[PDB]
Amino acid sequence: LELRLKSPVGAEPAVYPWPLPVYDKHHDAAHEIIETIRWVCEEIPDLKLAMENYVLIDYDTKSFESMQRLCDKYNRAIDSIHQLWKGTNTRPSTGLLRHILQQVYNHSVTDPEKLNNYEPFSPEVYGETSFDLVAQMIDEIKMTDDDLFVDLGSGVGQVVLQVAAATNCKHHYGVEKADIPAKYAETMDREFRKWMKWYGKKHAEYTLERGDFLSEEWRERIANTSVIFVNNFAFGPEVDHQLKERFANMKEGGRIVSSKPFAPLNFRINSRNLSDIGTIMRVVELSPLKSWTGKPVSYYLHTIDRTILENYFSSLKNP
Ligand SMILES: CCC#CCN(c1ccc2nccc(N)c2c1)c1c(Cl)cccc1Cl
Ligand SMILES: N[C@@H]1CCCN(c2ncnc3[nH]ccc23)C1
Repeated sequence: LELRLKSPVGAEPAVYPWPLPVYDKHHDAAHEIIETIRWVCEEIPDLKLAMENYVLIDYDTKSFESMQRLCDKYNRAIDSIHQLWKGTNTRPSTGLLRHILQQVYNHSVTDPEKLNNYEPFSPEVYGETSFDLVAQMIDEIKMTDDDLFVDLGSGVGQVVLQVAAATNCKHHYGVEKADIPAKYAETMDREFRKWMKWYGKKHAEYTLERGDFLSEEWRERIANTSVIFVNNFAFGPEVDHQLKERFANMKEGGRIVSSKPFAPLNFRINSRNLSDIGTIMRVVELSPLKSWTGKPVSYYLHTIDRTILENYFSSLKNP
């Protein structure tokens, strides 16, 4: 007893067991199946044409026969389109990417209680605000093939997967210290590569790794990173202090995007604060409210700029 969805690009079929997995009180694999079919139809106009109308209206998610009929109608339409194409790698749209990431999470994080994450930043609620704010961040910072992206404390790797599907950075890295999210990130990685191949979608290279970003090995890695992403909301003074010492080795123009600023927004260099991180970085608050109708949220963009410090010394020598 199972349900199969044929890939629109001829990759291995998606196989679901019956009874279908339940994700939460209002979300299950049956809705995921329906939404996957709809996304493929939206993406492939010939498929929308070949498939029968009623199929996506008259369905019973609690009936094996009804769900099998729905999958069969989609599969037959896939076969017709493959026959049509017989007779003579793009990035996912934002909408498709939102669906893919949720689907990857649902097939990977089967026991969300294990994460022990009760914050708004939890992987469990990533789709609510984080996905949209990360999409806004990607459009604002505009990375190229010369960039290296690193998420410090990457959880199950959701930000890394989103950024790798959307940008052309040379490489995307996620580093996570905790055992449970790092173990789940290994499944997220496998499921993401599998689903992206199933849809026929391209993504940049990425690595999700277990590790401590405060280790000796990570000092040079942070120094050589052009874009750092970090959810530093819950960081204590020691981790915060140590991380600022790591940032102090980054190159000019290096960027840090975070949930809390590492330096005051109104930093004013003087003789008493020459040791503060504010002397070598610009800091701006980015708010989608400044066609956003979501939560009134913000993130912080830091840009390594040692001319702040240089101008202070040249101003002393040039009164
Ligand atoms: C950890 C997963 C994530 C994310 C997106 N994100 C933010 C920032 C503030 C928020 N406030 C409230 C609720 C949220 N979901 C918020 C998400 C973020 C960005 Cl864009 C840049 C740098 C750091 C962060 Cl953490
Ligand atoms: N889940 C973890 C909570 C704390 C932040 N975090 C980290 N990940 C990887 N290296 C780290 N060194 C210090 C903190 C840290 C992720």
